[PDB]
This record gives sequence, C-alpha cells and structure tokens, in this order.
Amino acid sequence: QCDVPPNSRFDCAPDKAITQEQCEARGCCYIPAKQMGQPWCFFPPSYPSYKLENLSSSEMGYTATLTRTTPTFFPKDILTLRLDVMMETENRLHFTIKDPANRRYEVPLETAPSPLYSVEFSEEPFGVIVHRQLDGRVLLNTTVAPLFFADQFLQLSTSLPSQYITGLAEHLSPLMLSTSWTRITLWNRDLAPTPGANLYGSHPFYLALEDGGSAHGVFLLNSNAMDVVLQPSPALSWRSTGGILDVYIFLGPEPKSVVQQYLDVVGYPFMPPYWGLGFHLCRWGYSSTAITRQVVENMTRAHFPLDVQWNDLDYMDSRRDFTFNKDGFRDFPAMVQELHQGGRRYMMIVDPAISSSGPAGSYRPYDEGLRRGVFITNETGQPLIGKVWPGSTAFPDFTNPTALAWWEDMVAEFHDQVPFDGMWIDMNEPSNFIRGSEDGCPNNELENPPYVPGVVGGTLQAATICASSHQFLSTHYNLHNLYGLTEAIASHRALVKARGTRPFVISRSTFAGHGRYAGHWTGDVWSSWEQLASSVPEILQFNLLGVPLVGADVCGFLGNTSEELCVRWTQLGAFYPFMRNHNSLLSLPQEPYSFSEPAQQAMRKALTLRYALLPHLYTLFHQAHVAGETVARPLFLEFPKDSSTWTVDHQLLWGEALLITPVLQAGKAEVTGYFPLGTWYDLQTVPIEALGSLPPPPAAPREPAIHSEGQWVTLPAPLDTINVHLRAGYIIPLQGPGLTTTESRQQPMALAVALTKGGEARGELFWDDGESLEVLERGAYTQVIFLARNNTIVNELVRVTSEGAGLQLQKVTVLGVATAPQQVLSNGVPVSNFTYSPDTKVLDICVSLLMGEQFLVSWC
Ligand SMILES: *[C@@H]1O[C@H](CO)[C@@H](O[C@@H]2O[C@H](CO)[C@@H](O[C@@H]3O[C@H](CO)[C@@H](O)[C@H](O)[C@@H]3O)[C@H](O)[C@H]2NC(C)=O)[C@H](O)[C@H]1NC(C)=O
Ligand SMILES: *[C@@H]1O[C@H](CO[C@@H]2O[C@@H](C)[C@@H](O)[C@@H](O)[C@@H]2O)[C@@H](O[C@@H]2O[C@H](CO)[C@@H](O)[C@H](O)[C@H]2NC(C)=O)[C@H](O)[C@H]1NC(C)=O
Ligand SMILES: *[C@@H]1O[C@H](CO[C@@H]2O[C@@H](C)[C@@H](O)[C@@H](O)[C@@H]2O)[C@@H](O[C@@H]2O[C@H](CO)[C@@H](O)[C@H](O)[C@H]2NC(C)=O)[C@H](O)[C@H]1NC(C)=O
Ligand SMILES: *[C@@H]1O[C@H](CO)[C@@H](O[C@@H]2O[C@H](CO)[C@@H](O)[C@H](O)[C@H]2NC(C)=O)[C@H](O)[C@H]1NC(C)=O
Ligand SMILES: *[C@@H]1O[C@H](CO)[C@@H](O[C@@H]2O[C@H](CO)[C@@H](O)[C@H](O)[C@H]2NC(C)=O)[C@H](O)[C@H]1NC(C)=O
Ligand SMILES: OCC[C@]1(CO)NC[C@H](O)[C@@H](O)[C@@H]1O
Ligand SMILES: [Cl-]
Ligand SMILES: [Cl-]
Ligand SMILES: [Cl-]
Ligand SMILES: [Cl-]
Ligand SMILES: [Cl-]
Repeated sequence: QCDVPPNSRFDCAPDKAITQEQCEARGCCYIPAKQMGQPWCFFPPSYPSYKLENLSSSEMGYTATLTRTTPTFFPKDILTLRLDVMMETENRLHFTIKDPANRRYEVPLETAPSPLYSVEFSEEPFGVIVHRQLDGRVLLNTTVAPLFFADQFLQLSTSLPSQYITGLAEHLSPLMLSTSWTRITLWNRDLAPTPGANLYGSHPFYLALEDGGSAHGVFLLNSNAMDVVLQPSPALSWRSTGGILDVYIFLGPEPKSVVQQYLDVVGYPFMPPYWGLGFHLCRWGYSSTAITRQVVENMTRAHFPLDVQWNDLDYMDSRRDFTFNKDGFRDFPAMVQELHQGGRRYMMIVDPAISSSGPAGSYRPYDEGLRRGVFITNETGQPLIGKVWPGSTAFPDFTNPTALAWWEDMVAEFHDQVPFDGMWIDMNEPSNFIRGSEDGCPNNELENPPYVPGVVGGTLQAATICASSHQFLSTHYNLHNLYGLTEAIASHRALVKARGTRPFVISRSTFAGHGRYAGHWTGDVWSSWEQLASSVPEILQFNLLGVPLVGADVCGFLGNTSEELCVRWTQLGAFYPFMRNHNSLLSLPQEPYSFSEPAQQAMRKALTLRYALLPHLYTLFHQAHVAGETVARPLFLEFPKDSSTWTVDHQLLWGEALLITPVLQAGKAEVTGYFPLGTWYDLQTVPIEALGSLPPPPAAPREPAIHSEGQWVTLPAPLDTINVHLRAGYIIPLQGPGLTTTESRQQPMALAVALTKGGEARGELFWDDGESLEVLERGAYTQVIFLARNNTIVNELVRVTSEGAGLQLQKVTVLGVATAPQQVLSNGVPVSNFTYSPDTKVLDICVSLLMGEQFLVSWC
C-alpha cells in the first residue's frame, strides 16, 4: 500500500511539518526521500477520496454526485459535491465541481464530426480521465491523487503528458516550467521580480506539450490564493484556498490552436491604437514640465523616434491622483497640448489608492468616493485605510458598479484639465506599504486560513489589504487576484467614455483575461544582463496568456544601466510588442540621447527598424484581436513538431516569419541561435531609410541567407548588431521613416518578399485610421494579401475602404532571386529602375503603386 514510486508520491502534509506518527495517524505513508522536494508523507492508493454516484447523461454532457465518507485533515470538508461535465465544442471540454447545497464564490466571466477529446470517470477513487481521441494519449487523469474539497482548501491533481509545461504567470522562470517538485504561488504581490516568488499577476492556465508536437491547455477559473505543485512523474496539483473547481480543457492540437481556444473563453486581446506601438519614454524624476519638454527636444535633436512622453508621480500634487502640482507642473495642460500639436501622445501614472487624510471638501476624488460608497470597507463598514504614496489611503472597489461610475467621472474631469491619451495603472495588486490596514486586521479564518500558499511574507496580508475586507461582489480573500484586472476594466471604460477612441491602459497587476482590456509591463526589473535575458521568456509567456501588449522597462528599471547593456536591451526591446524605456528615481539617466555616438547609432537603428516594421506589427495585433493569435511567439508555437524548439526561450518570433536572435550577455560579438528547417534571410539585406546616422556597414559581409536543416547556428553579432531573419515564404509590409507614427503613417510603403526556393511567398496588411472604436464591426478598414509565384508579385483585395485607399507602394525588395533579371515590369511597363545584387540574391524594385489597387510586378 506504501510501495509508491518516489516521483509519484503526492504530499499528505502540505499544511505543516509532520512526524511519522502524525503522518500514519492521517492514514498516510511515511518514507524519507533518499536525500521544494519529494514529500516524506504521501497518500497510499487507498487514501479516502470521493466516490462517483448517480452518473447521468444530459444533452450537454454528464452530471453526478461525489461523496466523501472519511474526513480529510482540513476543517469543513464538503462531503457531498455535484459534478457537471459540458462537451461545449469539438475542442473545448468544461467540467465543474460545486457544493449543491450552497452557492460558493465564482469568478465573474462572460460566456469526421466528433470532439477531439473523450472523457471517462473512475468511480472510487473518483477521477476525470480525458484522452486525445486521435492517438489515445491520456491528457488529464485526476484519479492520480485524492480530491480535496473543503471550504478553504481545494486540491485536484492530474498526470501530465510530458515534462514540458508552460504558463501559470506571473513568476521569473524559463518559459518551460521545472517539474522538479516546483511550488508556483498565484497571489498578486508587489515585489521586484525574483525567483520562487509570487509576483504582480496570476494566470491559472497551462499549456502542456505532447510527444510529436500536439498540445492541450487547462484553465482553472479560480481567483483564490493558490499553489500549483509540479512533480517529475510528471504530474500537477491545483491547491486553491477557496471558490470551486471550474476546469476548461482545450484540445489544440497545435499549440497556437490551444492559445486561441483559451482566448475564446477569457477574451481575445484588445486592439491598441497604432501610436501605442511607437516608442514610449518615462522615468521617475522628470520633476517639471521644463525637464519633461527637454526629453522630447533631446530625443528629436538626436533623431530618435518618440511617440509617447510619460510622467511618473512627479506631475501630482503631494502624490495624489487627479491633481497636478503648481510648482514644476503649473503649465501641465499646455505641455500636453504641445505634445499633441507635434503629433505625439501623453501617458501618466495613476494609482488605485485615494488620499483619505485631506480636510473634508478639499479633495474631490476622496470626498465624492466617500459620498458614493466606492471604497473597500472593514468589519465596522468604514473604509479600510492603508498607506501608499500620499500617506493614508482608501482603496476603490472596482467590483462596485458605483465605483466604476465614480472612476469614469474622476478620469473624465481630470482629462478635461489635461488631455492624457491613456492610463499607466500601477500599485494595483493592490500594494500596501503597511500590513493589512492602519488598524491591522481581525482574527478570523480569512485572515488566518487553514492552508496558506507559499506567498512571500507567509501571510495573505503581506504588502496588501486585509483578506476579510468587503467588496461589492465578495470578500477581498476571493477577489484579491482580480483587483488589477477590475481596475483595468474600469479604466478601459473610463477612457472610452472620456476620449471616444480606443483606450490605452498599461497595468502592473493582471489576471487571466486581462489582455481583453489592457497591456502589461513586467515591473521593477534590475538593470542587469540576467534580467535582460529573463525578459524574453516573460514577454513570450504573456503572449501565450493573451496579453500580447507586453514588455519590460528597456535598459531596466532598478539600479544603473551600463552603455553596453542599454544598447543590447534597446536592440531586444525594439522587438517587445510594448516598447517603453523607464527608469527609477535615483538611477543614472538612460534615454537614448544620453549615451556615446556609437551607442546612439545602434539605438537609432533599433528604433528605425521597429518604426519601419509598424505596419507588420499592427497587422500581427489585428490577428491577435480577431483570431486569438500571439504577436511575440516562442519557436515551439511555430515549429512544435521540431522538439529542438521546445526549450528555446532566448529567441523569439514576431508572428510566423521574423526570427530575433538577441545578444543577452556582456562582451559577446556573436550569438548561437536555433534555426528551424527552411531558408532564413538576413533582414539587413532589406534597405531601410533612417532620419539620422546609423552604424557603418560591417567590415566582413554577412551570409544573406541561412539554409537550415533545423540546427544551431553561430552568427556575427557585434555591439551595433541584432540578428533578425525573415522566413522564406513570407512578405512583410514596411513604411518609411518618422520620429512619430503621425509622420511615419504618411510615408510610402515597401514590401520585403522572402521567396521559397520554388519562388513562393505570402503576406498581408491590415490598415485602419489607427484609433477609432468598432472598426471591424463598421468595416472601416483595408485588408490586402500579397502573393509571390512564378516571378510575379500581386495583391489580392480582401477589403478596400477610404482608410487605406491612399496607401502608396514605392519599393519592392525580393530576397532569394538566383539570377539577374533582364527585365522588371510593373503593370506591364518596364520599371523606372531596379538593382540586382548577385552576391546577396536581392532584387530591389522602384515602383509607383497603390496597396488598394490591383498590381502585377514581374521579372525574368
Ligand atoms: C475600520 O476603518 C476605520 C477607518 O475608516 C478605523 O477607524 C480608526 O479607528 C481607530 C481606533 O480604532 C482610530 O484611532 C484613534 O484616533 C484618535 C484621534 O485621531 C485617537 O485619539 C485614538 O487614541 C485612536 O488612535 C482612528 O482614528 C480611526 N481612523 C480614522 C481614519 O478615523 C476603524 O478602526 C476600522 N475598524 C477595524 C475593526 O479595523
Ligand atoms: C442516487 O440516486 C438515488 C435515486 O434517486 C432518485 O432518482 C433520481 C433520478 C432523482 O429523481 C431523485 O430525486 C430520486 O430520489 C438515491 O436513492 C434514493 O434516495 C431517496 C432520498 O434519500 C429515497 O427516497 C429513495 O428511495 C432512493 N431511491 C432508490 C431507488 O434507492 C440516492 O440517494 C442517490 N445517491 C446519492 C449519493 O445521492
Ligand atoms: C547608481 O549610480 C549613482 C550615482 O553614481 C555616481 O555618479 C555617476 C556619474 C558615476 O560616476 C558613479 O561612479 C558615481 O558613484 C549611485 O549614487 C551614488 O552613490 C554613492 C555611494 O552610495 C554616493 O556617495 C553618491 O553621492 C551617489 N551619487 C549620486 C549622484 O546620487 C548609486 O549608488 C548607483 N546605484 C547602484 C544600485 O549601484
Ligand atoms: C489514471 O490514473 C490512475 C491512478 O494512477 C491509474 O490507475 C492505476 O493504474 C495502475 C496500473 O495499471 C493500477 O495497478 C492501479 O490499481 C490503478 N489505480 C487506480 C486507483 O485505479 C489509471 O491507469 C490511469 N488511467 C489511465 C487511462 O492512464
Ligand atoms: C537635454 O540635453 C541638454 C543638452 O545636452 C542637457 O543639458 C545639459 O546638461 C548638463 C548636465 O549633464 C549640464 O551641465 C549642461 O549645462 C546642459 N547643457 C546645455 C547645452 O544646456 C539636458 O540635461 C538634457 N535634458 C534631459 C531631460 O535629458
Ligand atoms: O515604487 C517606486 C516606483 C514606481 C513609482 O510610481 N512604482 C512602482 C512601479 O513598478 C514603477 O515603475 C514606478 O516608477
Ligand atoms: Cl519523525
Ligand atoms: Cl466638477
Ligand atoms: Cl461570496
Ligand atoms: Cl538540439
Ligand atoms: Cl510602377
């Protein structure tokens, strides 16, 4: 009964240090491991679970009763449960386990012919078994361990199909999670990213790879503090401190299909405004309008693109929301109007917590919040008071419809004073400088629960508000992990109402489904080579979770950057879907114009290339928004049948076609990256115009094409270089240079056409006005497909409207042209001019065409 293979031992003492006698008293096996680790106290196969009874078939699927006869060692076991199994789509299986006698907290969320899955049940002990129909692989099997279902402790386990599992944000981790007895804690926490810690967000979703390259996904729709325990059998245990078991299985079979299927439940990513894809520049310490204006002037003088100027807390009156000081920021409204007049946008920090200490009637956000009962309340029904920047603060309850109306009003009123273009919502874990409240917290089972997950500080109260505090929908205990998400929803709505165009919200704290409303930055990362490297898996992870608008603070936030690190970080950071350089108060400056000439040239090239690629990056955001695609994606999402890609997370793709192989270490002049099977063209063979000086071309010419069998390749990568390769068979739209997207969007466009050996390629362009609401619903867009075939390039017009009708195509660069053409035609007429490079196999064609009018370019 205790002959259980070590890797297959499930912990019978997750709650406390236990003795052999206590362990055997629990009906468990005590066997010390021979050297988190393998549990010494573990469940025999006979450990009491639930029994399945009265399984019944409905049109949607199945229902049953689950009955526990022997209590567990947790208090308040729920001895009778109800199982509901819903066969919702061919790709999506959904089951819930609930208390049929009591409504329990549930997360608020908007809802051959055969399924890809089959489902069976173990009677005793109870388990759900989910097979992939096509190959019979066991994907879920909850029979592997007992079901625990107590008022403050839920535990459901499964086997995993492989050692390869990704998800369960937010943590500083490789993209593929360690199955070596790893405890992953979901409890939104203000902490500078560091290993083994619960960070700002919580996404209870994993994607598991299967031998051969198929995959499935599992979503536990549960917002309670939880541990997820991975063990090397391999197996996973969900351990939640409340709510219900609400489980979605997504059958793929392709990893990209698993992500789309998950986003069909939690929501497709929001479409950002085009300007949001430009460069953002921020620091803590731009302490006046004069200093802030000098930033834009200094960027412009040195020919650095900048779409969005930001401020941190500097702008506020005594660090209070919806104010600006009348010292350094007396002319704040004029500064923001000037930014707009120059074709730029403006962003500023907003905190959730509202100053509670000002004289009555002197501070409308607090006074009006009090009147309308918007704040989280304590035992006596008064506002819970904590401490953040302004001092004493109350915490808005963004589950209260009246708080949403109050937040809408405060945002609209402040926008009437200063016409900001979006919101940077920080400290929304929610972060508290003191423990719980100024008044501490009561002694109850929510503050002191029977199972405390592995949170930093060992309490749910650490760096946040009391767990037993009251919100409109439930206690903070149940809603904590949604705080940031609820603020992002409230802010998205506020900005729509205030501005009448697409909102731009960047949030610290997140939950599953955040991407439907907002983007994310990875928080208080150190200016270190280790954090540069760590940013790549974290940006990829957020893309798998449907938050494609993600990035890290370019050059890093905490401490002092070096010039070399800032060059490398700007190079990689130009491929973050959200690109902002942000910097801490006491740090040395790290704006692009603050470095040496050679470092400026490299940074200017990185920003020039990003601006040139914005039509393509915007098109990838359209695919995310309409089809649940990723924008930045790991190689294994694009080439899952190549197992060599599974552990790659220091390279990234943009969409299907652009492979970015950054240098992530000091003193390197080369980089080794994985190239999937195919031809990869060096993007340096595509001509790009810059407004300012770029690095001199390299001393030694580089290989124009990598012809890979699926292999590791060492690339030259001097300080002034980042490796970017374009996949053969793809066409990329580009647009001419500008210091803003207002300027760049007016420029003529270009195509980069990467031919297969067989002379084929395909690409697309999505174009709209860059900021209106309801574009897709109203049809206010242009959509064009580009096709290369048999020495011809054509466009196919999917939709052409006024937005996109004027788009000028002036250059076509064709890669992989084996022989000098004798003639190049545009619509049957010899072109004005073309160049062919025999060394690089590049055909560069000058044309005068319209994206929105059928053309035919040919060569022979
Ligand atoms: C629920 O939250 C309210 C705040 O909204 C808490 O009110 C606070 O109650 C404490 C006493 O328990 C007050 O401290 C007292 O301050 C006065 C003078 O300011 C001093 O003379 C007393 O010796 C004492 O320190 C505190 O002022 C008050 N805070 C505010 C903003 O009024 C209440 O305690 C909370 N209830 C629970 C059970 O946590
Ligand atoms: C499993 O179900 C049986 C039978 O339940 C009946 O049929 C169902 C479809 C539904 O219509 C129920 O309302 C019916 O009662 C349960 O056994 C019955 O228990 C009831 C009440 O305790 C008793 O009056 C009946 O005589 C029992 N019927 C039989 C045929 O034994 C049983 O309790 C269910 N098991 C669990 C664990 O809930
Ligand atoms: C980040 O750097 C600052 C500033 O460093 C100083 O100024 C630079 C131009 C450079 O020449 C450095 O070598 C200088 O030391 C550090 O703040 C300084 O810290 C020292 C020692 O604690 C203190 O005596 C100085 O007065 C500080 N100078 C200023 C202008 O604030 C800071 O410690 C560095 N941060 C980290 C994390 O190492
Ligand atoms: C699901 O997991 C359960 C438990 O690990 C598996 O059932 C065990 O299988 C072994 C080996 O065949 C038996 O000797 C044990 O008696 C089984 N235990 C129980 C509780 O039944 C089961 O095989 C797995 N299901 C699938 C399809 O893999
Ligand atoms: C913008 O650039 C100007 C000019 O380089 C900076 O002003 C100089 O700052 C140095 C300190 O490093 C002073 O000693 C000089 O007096 C300034 N020179 C001039 C010509 O004014 C300025 O600090 C930059 N501002 C920002 C916000 O980056
Ligand atoms: O806490 C000090 C830093 C700061 C101040 O607003 N808050 C936390 C954010 O993560 C930072 O980006 C931000 O600069
Ligand atoms: Cl002992
Ligand atoms: Cl007013
Ligand atoms: Cl509740
Ligand atoms: Cl390999
Ligand atoms: Cl032409």
